[PDB]
Amino acid sequence: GRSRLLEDFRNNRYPNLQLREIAGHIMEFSQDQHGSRFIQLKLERATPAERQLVFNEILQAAYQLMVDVFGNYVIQKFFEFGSLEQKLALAERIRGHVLSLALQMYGCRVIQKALEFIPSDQQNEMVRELDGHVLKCVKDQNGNHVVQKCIECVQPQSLQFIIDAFKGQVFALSTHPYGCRVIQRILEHCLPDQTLPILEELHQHTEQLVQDQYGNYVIQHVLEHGRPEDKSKIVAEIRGNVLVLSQHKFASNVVEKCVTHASRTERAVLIDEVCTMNDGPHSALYTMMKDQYANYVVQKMIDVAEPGQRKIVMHKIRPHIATLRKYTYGKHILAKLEKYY
RNA sequence: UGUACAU
Repeated sequence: GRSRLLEDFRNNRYPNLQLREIAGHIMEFSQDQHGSRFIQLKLERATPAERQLVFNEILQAAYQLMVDVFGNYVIQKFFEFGSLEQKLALAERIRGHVLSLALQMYGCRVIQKALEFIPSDQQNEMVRELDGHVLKCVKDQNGNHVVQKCIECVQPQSLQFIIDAFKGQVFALSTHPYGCRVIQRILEHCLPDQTLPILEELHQHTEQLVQDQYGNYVIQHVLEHGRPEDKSKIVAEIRGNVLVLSQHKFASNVVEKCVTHASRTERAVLIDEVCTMNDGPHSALYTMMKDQYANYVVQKMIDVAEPGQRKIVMHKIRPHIATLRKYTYGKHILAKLEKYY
């Protein structure tokens, strides 16, 4: 049901098509793959009057265009380049529909863009609509990116309804594919009194989390961007378990970020842990230097260890070379010790 | 030689 105008334009029949030569058709073009691209382009170089021409027609049809696979890009354009009046006018069209848009495949894309370009007042009005549906949104493949975007953009003081919805759902959520992403945002952007309760739960479950395909990513975040005190609780939980955890697909990564991001003393106490303590009938370092994952840990110890501790490790390894040569994951550990002596 | 985000 494409107008002859759209058809002809979609078939190279208007190399000089001007913005004003499509008035009456602004929706039609917005829902087309080429039409939508055309509009967006001419819109950058557009005059104030031209841009109003187009706004008149997209405002009229705003919600439809928001949940459209092409229309949404046209709308996002106005949040970026439109005037303050055009932005507030679009955000007003959204009022009432924040949640259904956030769960919508294309709608969430608009929300994310609106959140990034409307004034705090309108941001705060928009976010309020999510209260009551915080976990529905987070566990959703679209919503989760809105929530993520809320945390990045809105005053933290406005996001307490979220922190309150995470109470008792920190672990369950850090083991969620989307949940874990949102936990990271919160840790990055939220206020001290908000991150406290999150970190409380995080610590109570550090053991389970470090071995979880998503959880482990959250612990790594804390070891990379977190407060020293928090780091130490994590490493206090890795300390002693260094051998077992380094042989794990997921947790082996945590152990590297402990070796890497702990204090100078803690770092030295973790490296010594594998050099001393032994494994059943074999030595710890021995087991690790040939394991498919743990071998990476070893190399990461060789790195962050100050020359003193690094000589003892090189020395501790030197005897097992021939065994190392026989195992495939011992190759890159060999590479390192070979460059040494 | 080893793990996660959508038009």
